[PDB]
Amino acid sequence: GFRKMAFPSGKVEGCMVQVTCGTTTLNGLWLDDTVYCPRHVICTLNPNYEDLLIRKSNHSFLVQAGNVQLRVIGHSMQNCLLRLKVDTSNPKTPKYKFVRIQPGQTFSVLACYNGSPSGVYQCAMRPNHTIKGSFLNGSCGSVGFNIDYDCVSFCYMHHMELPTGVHAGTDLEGKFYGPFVDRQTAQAAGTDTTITLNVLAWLYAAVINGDRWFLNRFTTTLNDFNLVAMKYNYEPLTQDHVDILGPLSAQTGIAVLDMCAALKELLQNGMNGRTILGSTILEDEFTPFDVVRQ
Amino acid sequence: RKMAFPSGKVEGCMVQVTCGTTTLNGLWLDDTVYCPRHVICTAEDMLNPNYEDLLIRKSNHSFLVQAGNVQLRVIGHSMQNCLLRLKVDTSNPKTPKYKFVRIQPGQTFSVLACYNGSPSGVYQCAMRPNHTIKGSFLNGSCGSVGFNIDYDCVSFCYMHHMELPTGVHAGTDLEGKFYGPFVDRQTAQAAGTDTTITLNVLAWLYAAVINGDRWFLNRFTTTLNDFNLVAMKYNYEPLTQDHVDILGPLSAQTGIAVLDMCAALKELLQNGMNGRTILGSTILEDEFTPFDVVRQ
Ligand SMILES: *[C@H](O)[C@H](C[C@@H]1CCNC1=O)NC(=O)[C@H](CC(C)C)NC(=O)OCc1ccccc1
Ligand SMILES: *[C@H](O)[C@H](C[C@@H]1CCNC1=O)NC(=O)[C@H](CC(C)C)NC(=O)OCc1ccccc1
Repeated sequence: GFRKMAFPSGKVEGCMVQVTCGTTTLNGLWLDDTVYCPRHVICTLNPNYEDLLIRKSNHSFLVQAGNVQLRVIGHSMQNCLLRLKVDTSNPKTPKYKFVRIQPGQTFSVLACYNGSPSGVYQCAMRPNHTIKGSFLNGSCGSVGFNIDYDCVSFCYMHHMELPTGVHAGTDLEGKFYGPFVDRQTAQAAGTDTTITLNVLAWLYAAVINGDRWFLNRFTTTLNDFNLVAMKYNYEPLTQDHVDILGPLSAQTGIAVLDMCAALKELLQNGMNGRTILGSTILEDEFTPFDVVRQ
Repeated sequence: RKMAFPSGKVEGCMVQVTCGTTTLNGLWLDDTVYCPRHVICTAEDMLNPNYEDLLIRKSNHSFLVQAGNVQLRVIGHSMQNCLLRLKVDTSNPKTPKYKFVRIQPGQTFSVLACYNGSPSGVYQCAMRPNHTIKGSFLNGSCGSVGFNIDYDCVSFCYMHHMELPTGVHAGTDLEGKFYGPFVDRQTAQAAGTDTTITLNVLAWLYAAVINGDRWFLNRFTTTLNDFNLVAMKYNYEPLTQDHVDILGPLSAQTGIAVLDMCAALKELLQNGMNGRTILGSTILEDEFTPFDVVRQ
C-alpha cells in the first residue's frame, strides 16, 4: 500500500484569498498584513510590469477573503510577485517560512479557484524546473507547500502552463523556477530528465513489496552507472544520494550500487513487458522519504 | 490526477483517545467523540474480546481524550456497533456542517490519515467491490476518517479499523457498521475476490478523450450483453443501464456513445496495451468515478 499522499491542507486553506484586477482574477496568499499573488494579475504580451504597476492604485485591487473584502493599504512588486499590504492581519496565519525547493523534492499543491480551495495533491519539482501539475484557468496564485511539525514551508506559487502541458511558477520571493518569464510568449521546458534517486527508491519499495525479478548479480561503480544514466536522460547519482538511500539499503540488504546495477540493466534492456509494482514505467516522484515512511 | 478534498474542515475535528496504553484517533463533532471501540482493549485484541464486558468495566475517567494540548472531560459513554460515542464536557467550536453517509462500492472519498490525534496526510481512494480499501495506514492510524466535502457539507463515510493480511484495509461507517464481512478482532480475515470497477474505467476513458488521449477508440460498437461476456472473463463488474445513464452526461460532452466506449474497452482488455499510455498510466484506472471526472 504505497500511495502519493499530500500534506493536510487546513493551515494553508486559512490563507487563501481572491485577488481581482479589472476583469482578470486569480488567487492570493494572505499572511499577516500582506497578501502575495502573481504580478500578472495587473495585465490585460511583452508587458512592462513597472509601467503597469505605477499606473495602479490601492483601490484597483479587489481582495476578498471569503465573505469579507480586504482593503489594500499599499503595494509593491517583488520579482514576479506583488505584495499587497492589507489593513487587517489574517487571524489564521500559521507558523511559516518561504523556502526554495530543489529538483527531485516533493511538495503538496492546494489547487484553488476564486480564492476557494478546490483540491490537494502531491507533486515533484522536476529537473527541468517545471512541475506536472493540475492547473486550469483561474488557478494562478495556487501555492505548493510542505509541513514540518507546526511550520508550513511555502515553496511554489503557480503562474503559467507551458505548451507541453506542464507548469511553471515561482518561490514566495517571486523568483521563477527555471528560465521562464511571466509573459505569454513561446516558452519550452528543457528536456526532462528522470529523477534517478526517486526511481531507485521506488525499486527499493518494490523489493520491499515482494517483486525482485529485476535484481541481478552484476556490479557497477558510481561513475560507470552515471555514464550510462545520462545516455538515457536519467540524472547522475551523487554520493549524497547514495547516502540518502542507506536506510532502504539496510532494510532490504541490497547495496545501493547493486540496485544501480539492476536499474542499469532496465535502462539498457528495457522491460520486456514485465511490471514493477504494476506498471511498465518507472515512477520517479516517490522520494526515499516516502518509501521509508510507508 | 487523483486529488483529495481539502482536509481543513476535518482536521479541526481530530482528537486523540487513549485507554490504558492503547491510543488511536477520534472524531469530535459538537459534544461527542467517535472512535473505534477496540481502544478499550489491551493484550486481548486478538482473543475474541467481549466488548460489552470490557466496556461495562470502564468509567468516563478511564478515557483520556485530548484536543491538541487541551484535555476534554468525558461526561458519558455508549457503544454503537464497532464505535464508541464519548460525551465530552465541551462542544467542538470547529464543528463543520456534516452528515454521516454510507458509501457504495466503487464510490471514492478522501482519507485524512491521522496519528496520535494529529493529521499527517491526505489521499483519495475508492471503496472496493469486495468492501475493502486500498489504503495507506500504519500503527496508530485507527479512527482516521474518510469523507467527501461537496460543497460546504462534510459527508463522513469511513472510520479506519484494521489491515487484512493482504495489506488492504477495512473499517466502518460512522454509525459503526463494518463495510464487508469483517469483525474487529485481530484474527486473520479474508475479503472476497476483488474486481475492477467497470463504471469507473469507463468514466476514466471519457476523461482521457477530453484531455487528448484518443488512440484507443475504434469504429466498432457492441451491445451490453456482448460486452459483459468479455468483462466477466477479465474480472470486471457487469455493466447495467443505470450505469449507462450515469455515463450519459459523459457521452454528450464526448459525443461518444456509451457502448462505443465499451467496444474500445473490450479491445483494450482483449488486446492489452501496446506498452503505451492512457492519460499517463499504463493500467486501466478504476478509482476515478463519473462524478470525479465531471468535478475535475
Ligand atoms: C493563471 O491563472 C494562468 C494559469 C494557466 C491557465 C491555463 N493553465 C494554467 O496553469 N496563467 C496564464 O494564463 C498565463 C499568463 C502569463 C502572463 C503568465 N498564460 C499561459 O500559461 O499561457 C499558456 C496557456 C494559457 C491558457 C491555457 C493553456 C495554456
Ligand atoms: C489501529 O491503529 C490499527 C491500524 C491497522 C494496524 C496497522 N495498519 C492498520 O491498518 N488496527 C489494528 O491494529 C487492528 C485492531 C483489531 C482489534 C481490529 N488489528 C489489525 O489490524 O490486525 C491486523 C490484521 C487484522 C485482520 C486480519 C489480519 C491482520
